[PDB]
Amino acid sequence: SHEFQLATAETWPNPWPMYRALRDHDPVHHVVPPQRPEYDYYVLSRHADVWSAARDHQTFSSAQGLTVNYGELEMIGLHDTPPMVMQDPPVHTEFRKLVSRGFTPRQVETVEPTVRKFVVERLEKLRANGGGDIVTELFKPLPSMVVAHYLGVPEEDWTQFDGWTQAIVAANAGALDAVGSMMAYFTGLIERRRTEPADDAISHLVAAGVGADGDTAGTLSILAFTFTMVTGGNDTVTGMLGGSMPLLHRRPDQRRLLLDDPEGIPDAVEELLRLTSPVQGLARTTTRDVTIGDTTIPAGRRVLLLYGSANRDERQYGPDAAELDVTRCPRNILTFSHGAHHCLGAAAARMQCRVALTELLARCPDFEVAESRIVWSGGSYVRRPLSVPFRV
Ligand code: HEM
Ligand SMILES: Nc1ccc(Sc2ccc(N3C(=O)c4ccc(N)cc4C3=O)cc2)cc1
Repeated sequence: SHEFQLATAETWPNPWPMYRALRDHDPVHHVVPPQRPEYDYYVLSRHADVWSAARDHQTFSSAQGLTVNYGELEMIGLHDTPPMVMQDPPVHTEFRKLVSRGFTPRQVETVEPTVRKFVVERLEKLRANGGGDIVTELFKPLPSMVVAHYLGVPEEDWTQFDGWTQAIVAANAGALDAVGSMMAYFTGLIERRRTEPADDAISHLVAAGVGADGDTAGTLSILAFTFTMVTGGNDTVTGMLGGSMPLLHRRPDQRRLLLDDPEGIPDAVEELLRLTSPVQGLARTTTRDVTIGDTTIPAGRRVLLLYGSANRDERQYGPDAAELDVTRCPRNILTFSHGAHHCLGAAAARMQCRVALTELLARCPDFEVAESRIVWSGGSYVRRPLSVPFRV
C-alpha cells in the first residue's frame, strides 16, 4: 500500500513508497481516522515543510505531546512535570541550558574506548560462532552503556541498569518493576551527587541546584530526564546500527569506498543516519492557523513531522535520494530534528555508529544479512529491528 498509515512491524520494512506518494501528491496530508474523525490530524512529508516546522516551536508546539493521539499528556499522567522533549521555550530553555553541560566533547571522548572494547568483544564472539543475531548480541545492549555514562551511573551498576533499561524500552514499544528500580536507584544517585559531583548531566542539574530540599519537583524533573534518556537513547541507536546492516550489505561498492578509505567513515555515518532516520516521525500541535501551500492547518491540530520522509525528499536530496551514497555529505538532515529540541545525544549516537562501523569493516568484512529475515519492532515513531540475523 501507498495509502497513509501509521507504521507497524509489518510495514517498517518498506515505508518509503508511501512517503513518496505523500510528498508528491499530498504533502500537507489530512488524516481523518474513519473510526474517529474528531481526531483528525495532519502529516508533513516534505523536507522544507518539516525543517521549518521543527524550527518554529512557537507555531508547532511540543507541549501537548509528540504523537498523533490527542489527550496524550493527560492520559499518561505527564501534565505537572513533563519531560524536556514536551516543554516549549522559555520553560524548556533553562533546563536544557543546565543539562547541556553534561553533553560536551569530553563526555563523548571518555566513553569511546569503553564502546570500542564491547563492540570488539561481541563481534569476535559472533565471528567465532560464525554469526548470530547482531541486534541481540551487540546493537541492543551497546547503547545502554552510553546512556549509563551520560547519567553518571558507576560502571559497576551497568548490568543492573541495562536490565531495567531493556524492560522499559520493550514496554514503551508494562515495566513496573524496572520503573520502580530506576526511580529508587536514581533518587539515591541524585542525593549522592549533592556531595560527590561528577561531570555528567545529573551532577550538573544537582550542582546547579535542581531538586534541593526534599523538593522535589526538581527531583521529579531529574527523574523525568533519566527516563527521557532511557526511552530515547537506546532503541534509536539500535535502529541506526541494525538498519545500517541491510544498507551496507546490498552495496558492496559503498563498503569498498570505506574499506579503501576508512576516513570516509564519519561521512558514511551521516548518510546512514539519513537513510535509517530511526526517529521516523514525531508530532507537534499547532498554536495558531498555519498555511503551507494550499492547505491551512487549523490551530489546535496535531501535525506529524515525518523526519524519515524529509530525509528521503528528492527535492532536497535529488532523484537518487533513496540510495546509499557514503560520499553524499547530506545537508541539513532531520535525524536529530532541528531547532530547540535538537538531539543532545547526536555526538554520542554518531560515535557509536562510527565505532561499530569501523570494527564491522575491520573484523567482519565478509558478512551476510537477509533483509527478509529482519524482524522490526512495533511502534509507529521509531523504526528499529528486534533481530537482524548475521552470518560471518
Ligand atoms: C540515532 C540515535 C538517536 C536519534 C535518531 C535521536 C533523535 C532525537 C530527536 C529526533 C529528538 C527531538 C525529539 C523531537 O523532535 O521532538 C531528540 C532529543 C533528545 N535526545 Fe536523541 N536521538 C538519538 C540518540 C540519543 C542519545 C544516545 C542520547 C543520550 C546520550 C539522546 C538524548 C536526547 C535528549 C536528552 C533529547 C531532548 C532534547 C530536547 O528536548 O531539548 N539521544 N533525539
Ligand atoms: N533521543 C530521543 C529521541 C526521541 C525522543 S521523543 C520522546 C518523547 C517522550 C519521551 N518520554 C516519554 O514517553 C516518557 C515517559 C515517562 C517519563 N517519565 C519520561 C519520558 C520521556 O522523555 C521520550 C522521548 C526523545 C529522545
